[PDB]
Amino acid sequence: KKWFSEFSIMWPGQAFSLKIKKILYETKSKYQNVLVFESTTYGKVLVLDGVIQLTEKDEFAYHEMMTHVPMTVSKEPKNVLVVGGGDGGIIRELCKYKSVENIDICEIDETVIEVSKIYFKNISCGYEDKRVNVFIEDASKFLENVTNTYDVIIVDSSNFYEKIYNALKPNGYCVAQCESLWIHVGTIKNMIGYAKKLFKKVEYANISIPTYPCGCIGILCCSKTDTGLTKPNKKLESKEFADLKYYNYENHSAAFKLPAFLLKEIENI
Amino acid sequence: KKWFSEFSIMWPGQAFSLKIKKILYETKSKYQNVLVFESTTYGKVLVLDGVIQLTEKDEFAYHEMMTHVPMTVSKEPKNVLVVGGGDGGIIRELCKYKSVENIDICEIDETVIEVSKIYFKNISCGYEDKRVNVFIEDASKFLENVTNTYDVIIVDSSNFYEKIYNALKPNGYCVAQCESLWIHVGTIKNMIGYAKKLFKKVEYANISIPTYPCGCIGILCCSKTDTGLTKPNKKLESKEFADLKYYNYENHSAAFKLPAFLLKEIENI
Repeated sequence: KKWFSEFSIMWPGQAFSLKIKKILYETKSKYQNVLVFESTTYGKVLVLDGVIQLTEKDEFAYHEMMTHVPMTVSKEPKNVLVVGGGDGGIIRELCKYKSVENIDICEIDETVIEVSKIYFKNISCGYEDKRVNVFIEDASKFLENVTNTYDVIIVDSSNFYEKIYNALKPNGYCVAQCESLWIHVGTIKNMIGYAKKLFKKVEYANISIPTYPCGCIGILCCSKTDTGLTKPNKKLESKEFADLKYYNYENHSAAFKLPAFLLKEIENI
Repeated sequence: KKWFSEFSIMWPGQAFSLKIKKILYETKSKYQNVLVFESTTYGKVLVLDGVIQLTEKDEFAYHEMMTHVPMTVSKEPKNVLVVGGGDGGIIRELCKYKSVENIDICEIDETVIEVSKIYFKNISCGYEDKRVNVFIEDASKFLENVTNTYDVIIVDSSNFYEKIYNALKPNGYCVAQCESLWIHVGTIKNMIGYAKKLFKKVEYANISIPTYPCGCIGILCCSKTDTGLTKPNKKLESKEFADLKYYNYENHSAAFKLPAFLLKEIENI
């Protein structure tokens, strides 16, 4: 058998590898290289530009935390926007909420959506939901052009934050993927720096997920209210949320309790 | 340059790799292969039987959490035992407490201790402390033979738990390294199973550490009291603890807030 290996100048000096059971699909889209494979122990894997986007084994950690954090804080969210997230995982998580009336997603590369609809049916199933509307578009162009404002914006990717701010309702929230605390602390500082210019409450949380570099990924959290995103305003008690595998009431708050070295870094910002 | 790669049947299908700046030392001791190298981005690395034991970049996460969890719960700990932990990291953390009168460590393989004294001076520095006593011995033999009982036992390695129980004071605590929740859940269930036979409060916590498989490692926590190990009984406010980099009052409790799928597994135990 053969091994997939993940290298990048964003994390030099380290790599993470998964054994390939069999390659399933492979292409060069207009935007990036796309690879799909069955791994031997992590299920199916989606790779974009040689970097793991998701695996079946652990994707719930990232998609549940990214979604249910802001969605339990938002009181009655009606209009939600996903930026990036062609795979549909966040969308699967959003559809669980009955009060949501619309879900927009802006993903630049439709191959990602199409590949995920084909190979990852337990991830991309929210696309069959009538509330969902897909926009094959540059997020920066979508945000400049949009007429609705949103209750929650989830940035599942990677002046921009000026656009996010203007696209949110006066009490709206944004959560964006934001680096591993183990590798890019200067970047975490910069992102928090930018967001604090605009948002009155910027907070950083951490997700345990083995197939992202360093085994974790952070969530930049932006509120317009004084209150912020650390305390849920509801429990996910209905039948739709019975099968959640990572997120729960308590770990919501826990995820914001950061290593001392990080607190020390993000204090004088 | 060349790459070190970490394979094992304990986590098949995955591997983690670090770029080698230069190999520093390499031997086959009576017990295991020992490798030391400077990596390009994680500092010096200690490898035992081809599995990473520690790196300079992130070792504090594991050593601080393993130590300061039970040591902030124990009221006035006087006698402490480390099993394994030849590297000295836990010992460095223990020496910070002024009330501790003795620190015993039982490590079967003195090469580990000697190599760490040479190559990892900011890790093995607690050995120069007068309270520390080294026992080149099999832990199971040490525990059967010991006449003192201990306030805290820290198992920095990997009937045994019957021996740990008997070696602890009536109100003593044990913390043992206990698997990643991402890979060996059956094992976590078994360890908790064994410990609950003996200890009245068994609890599992999670440490974020990038160079262990899956980027995290758990702490099996065993108390004889009803109270347990989730709530510190003190704050580490003195000059000795000013330089802590991971552990703090809040993340102590947070580390016990586990992913829903794990709670579901360890409930009917």
